[PDB]
Amino acid sequence: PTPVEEAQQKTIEAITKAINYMAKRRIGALLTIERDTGMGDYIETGIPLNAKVSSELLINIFIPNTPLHDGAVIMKNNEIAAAACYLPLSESPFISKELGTRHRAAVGISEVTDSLTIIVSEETGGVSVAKNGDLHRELTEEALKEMLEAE
Amino acid sequence: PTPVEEAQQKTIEAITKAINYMAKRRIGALLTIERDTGMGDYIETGIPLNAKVSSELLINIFIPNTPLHDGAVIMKNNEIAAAACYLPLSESPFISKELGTRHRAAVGISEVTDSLTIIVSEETGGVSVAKNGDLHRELTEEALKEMLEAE
Ligand SMILES: C[C@H](O)c1ccc([N+](=O)[O-])cc1
Ligand SMILES: [Mg+2]
Repeated sequence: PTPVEEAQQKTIEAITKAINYMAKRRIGALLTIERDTGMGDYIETGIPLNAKVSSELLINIFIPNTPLHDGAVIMKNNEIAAAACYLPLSESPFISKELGTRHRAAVGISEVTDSLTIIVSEETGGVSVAKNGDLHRELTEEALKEMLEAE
Repeated sequence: PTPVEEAQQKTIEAITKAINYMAKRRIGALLTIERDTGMGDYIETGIPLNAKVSSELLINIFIPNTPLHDGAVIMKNNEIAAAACYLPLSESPFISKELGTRHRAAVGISEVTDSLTIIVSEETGGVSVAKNGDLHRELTEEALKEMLEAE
């Protein structure tokens, strides 16, 4: 296991712990992981953090009615690059009509990048992932873990 | 002004905007600024961030009942080094008796370092600063600004 691989495992553990905490409490969240398509244009719309990842910071960011909670967190590798970021809204007809702006923003960025976006619904606590224009809903903890390890 | 001078003033504005936000809402806070005495031993007790300063991130860290709100933020080299850090509690018999652990921790670190620590009381929203073993209480925004500019 190289340092790079161990660091990736720590980041996935941090992300999965934060998502699970937020799902249980119905804390809405929108977390985009940059991949090979650069997302600088969207990172620059938010508040710069350039912070080391932790489950604790991810949770603190999304607490309702706080300065950082509204908009997307964008991660670059093992860092939280910015919070409260703008993402474009998808007009796909395959987004469940009951879903709100977080899910439409997630699918939107997924249509113009190869990023992976995780959404927690503030209505149900359900966890979904947007990738390549598709939204995959109602994920188990195990399924989320898988998708991140494969990414 | 020089890039170093403009960066210092931005940081002072970010700090004062956050302190004022938390004073109004009586959100307890503990923010230590490292000076010439290195504080690595204390930084290592918290959650690593190495994040850029913003008023928004400072506010989000100290939201009550969150992972990061318990303990001190330590700033170093114009970044937020870590949150939820341990600081030593003063045994000084000359701290106002109505004050609790946040203020004793601020005075305590100020007895063994040249650091400047800002405290917001969760009981009153009063703002105070610890330096050289003394606590300066009931500060206005202008008074805090002057201390930060003097530092
Ligand atoms: C930022 C500054 O220290 C300060 C801001 C606001 C208050 N107050 O509402 O009383 C006190 C002190
Ligand atoms: Mg299903």
